[PDB]
Amino acid sequence: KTVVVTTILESPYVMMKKNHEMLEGNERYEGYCVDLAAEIAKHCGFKYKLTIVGDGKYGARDADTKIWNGMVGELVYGKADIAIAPLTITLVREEVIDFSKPFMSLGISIMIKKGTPIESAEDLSKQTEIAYGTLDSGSTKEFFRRSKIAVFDKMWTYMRSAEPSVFVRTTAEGVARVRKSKGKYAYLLESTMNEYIEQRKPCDTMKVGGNLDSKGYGIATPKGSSLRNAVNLAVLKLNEQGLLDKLKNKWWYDKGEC
Amino acid sequence: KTVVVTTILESPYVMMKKNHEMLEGNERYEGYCVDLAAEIAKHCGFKYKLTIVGDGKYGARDADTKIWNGMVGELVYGKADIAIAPLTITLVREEVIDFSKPFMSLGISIMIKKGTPIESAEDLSKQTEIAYGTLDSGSTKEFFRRSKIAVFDKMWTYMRSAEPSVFVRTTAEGVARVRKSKGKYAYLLESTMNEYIEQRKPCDTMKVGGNLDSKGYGIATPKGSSLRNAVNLAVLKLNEQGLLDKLKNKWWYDKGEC
Ligand SMILES: CC(C)(C)c1ccc(C2=CC=CN3CCS(=O)(=O)N=C23)cc1
Ligand SMILES: N[C@@H](CCC(=O)O)C(=O)O
Ligand SMILES: N[C@@H](CCC(=O)O)C(=O)O
Repeated sequence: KTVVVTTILESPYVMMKKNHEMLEGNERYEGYCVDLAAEIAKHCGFKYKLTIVGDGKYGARDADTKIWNGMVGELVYGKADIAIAPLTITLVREEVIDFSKPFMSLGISIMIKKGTPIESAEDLSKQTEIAYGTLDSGSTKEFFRRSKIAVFDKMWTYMRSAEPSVFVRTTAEGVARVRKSKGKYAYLLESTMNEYIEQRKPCDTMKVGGNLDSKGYGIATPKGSSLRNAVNLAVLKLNEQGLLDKLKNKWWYDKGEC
Repeated sequence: KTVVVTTILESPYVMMKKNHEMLEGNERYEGYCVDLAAEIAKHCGFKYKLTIVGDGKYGARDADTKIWNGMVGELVYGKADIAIAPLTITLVREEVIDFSKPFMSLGISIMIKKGTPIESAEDLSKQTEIAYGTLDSGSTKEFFRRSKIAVFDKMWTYMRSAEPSVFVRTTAEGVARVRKSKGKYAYLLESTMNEYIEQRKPCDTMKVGGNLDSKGYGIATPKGSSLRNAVNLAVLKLNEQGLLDKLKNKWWYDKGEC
């Protein structure tokens, strides 16, 4: 049986090939997670179909309806068999889906337009001239909503009521808002994506300060999946071979434009 | 029932208190993993007994007998219920025990005596004047034994036949060898331990170069354990609260002395 993979268009994890219009099926896509999916499938002995999550989201439980959206919802409601994506391992997600051991580390980080007078989360929290926000329906927004740490809770109180809205629907939208806001918007996003974007033309953004937390991305399966064990061992093998490190270098720094 | 915890004397994870002779049971010990054990036990609702692994080893399958030693052996053969220690998550261990998601990240790293003319693994591999080695019966030795990467395989070929032996029984022994060898021994160990020792008097050692790999420590349970799920969720909760970060700062840098 074909394993249905849910994933998300997020550079450099999954991207449309320039010539995608000329291609069919899995061959339309390229990136770190496209390469990882091929390796996991080879090691576990399955055939698969890459599908892009219909709503373009990572996944959160909707405030009103209590229904999971994004890739998490695709797994919870039986629409996909596995998620191979930069999907953060969290407690509330582990209650409803399984994760492999992590394939990549990350932490929440700050993106600024170059020259913005901000060095830290504390700096952001102590001012309002420079607006700041996060992606909707993902782990970064939930980090601020749940944090008991004074600085991060102060940031949440500001973000949740800021006008106009500081939240964005996609990473690309956060990046565009940093680039177009003349230093007046800073974006909170994962260090992996921040570091990729810092390498991309026109190299007008950068990561500042330390990471706010430390966590990982994992390959997720629905509870009860027969794939769980083999997928986990395959991630460990690919790490131990240095293949995950090779893929990070390939997609972050061999594509590097500054 | 009392949960029997296997752990290892490895600073700053588990250390004898200065006044341990005056104390009984769990109260004899202090450190990051002592604090972590108390938190995991509280969150999972169990009472526990800290025990120090009899052979002082992390764990490997003996070449001759194929019997697991160290903390891994304590779990495999039913002597302990859980390992709470800086125990690296590896494929061959995941086949025989379970691990939580990681509670800390690390990579293999190089420790030198200050002023040693070495900056990288490649530098070590291209010379023999400065001897270099690893801990026995752990994940670092196995990394070199199994590596297909040219520089690391060259290092393995040298280490496995070097005279006198470059391998040590405990981290303390590797550190002592670096300190007493006047620059003529470099020690390959995890970045966590390397960074701790760089802060300790007399501040005569340091970490050089990048990490050789990227991996994690996990809390381990024997296959079939009823503790597996609750332990994993407790690690995720402690991470999400910032408690793991607080404990790292407590044991590495709040008592650090350079
Ligand atoms: C949550 C923290 C503690 C920050 C963490 C620790 C380690 C990793 C990790 C990164 C890359 C590869 N691997 C291999 C599987 S692993 O050993 O389970 N962990 C990793 C990620 C996050
Ligand atoms: N990796 C995140 C999405 C990005 C973010 O929230 O910053 C998730 O799995 O929700
Ligand atoms: N953490 C390692 C021990 C230290 C090392 O091998 O450098 C293990 O679990 O085997």
